[PDB]
Amino acid sequence: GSHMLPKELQLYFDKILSMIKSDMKDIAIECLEKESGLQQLVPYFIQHISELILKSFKEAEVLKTCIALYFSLIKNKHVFIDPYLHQILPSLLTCVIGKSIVDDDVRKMSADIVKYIYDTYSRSYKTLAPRVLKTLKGVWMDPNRSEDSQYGALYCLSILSKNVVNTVIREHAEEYKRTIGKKKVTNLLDNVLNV
Repeated sequence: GSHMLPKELQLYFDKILSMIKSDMKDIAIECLEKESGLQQLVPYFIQHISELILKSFKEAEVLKTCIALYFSLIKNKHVFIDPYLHQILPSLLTCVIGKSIVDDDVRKMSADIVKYIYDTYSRSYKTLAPRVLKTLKGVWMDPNRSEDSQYGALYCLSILSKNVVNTVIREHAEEYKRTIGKKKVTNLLDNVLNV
């Protein structure tokens, strides 16, 4: 727990978190991409940020800051992110598919980070791509899921690769249209399949 960190590291950790909901959010995003010596804080930042996303479904600007903080830690040349991708990915996927999110820009922004992880790490870590594809195809094809959830799931699938569009999307398009057919989803589907 963060209460067990050396004093100076807990104070820095608390300072960054306090900047998320403030006019200094952009400085916090820069700090997490550029600062050295943050490795010990990494699991705690991910744990707090994941918890904050669950509490912030109706705060689009807070969700965007959370997604940007994850990307900063992923890009930080002074951090080793690989052991934490298993915790970041489901939190980003909650922003893509979450039922309580009202902003499409949040879903797309998070989907862009999922794509970066997919492109960067799927060939290194075998379980990564199957887990991501299973979650997304599951949400898109679920008749109980909302229009916005299915849209986020399809948008994310659509940007991963041409092979995902051709395997996953092309294979299930007719079943989606026949059995669910939510207009916002079918509109996206028609645009994806024309390319």
